[PDB]
Amino acid sequence: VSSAAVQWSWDAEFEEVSDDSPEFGQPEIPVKKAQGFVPISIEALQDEA
Amino acid sequence: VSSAAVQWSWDAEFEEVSDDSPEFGQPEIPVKKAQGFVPISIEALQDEA
Repeated sequence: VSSAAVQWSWDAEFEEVSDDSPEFGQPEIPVKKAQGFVPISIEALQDEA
Repeated sequence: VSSAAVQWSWDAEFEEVSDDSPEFGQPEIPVKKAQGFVPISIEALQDEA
């Protein structure tokens, strides 16, 4: 969650106050996948050191 | 022996994987020879200092 800052103002005497509610947002991050595959033969797996 | 790395990929959900078998090689360094000759007389060995 991220938000902005309250916006003040210069006001006189006996003067109402503006509505200064800040606004919020939501960043998002998905998760992805990566893969690699290496085959091998039985002969190679038993002979190669 | 010399080879390379394995190339990965960014696959999705329910996606096949590619054949990523690395390839090898052999560097060979034959050994060779050098030669050098100088004959001398029997007399000089006794005379020339």
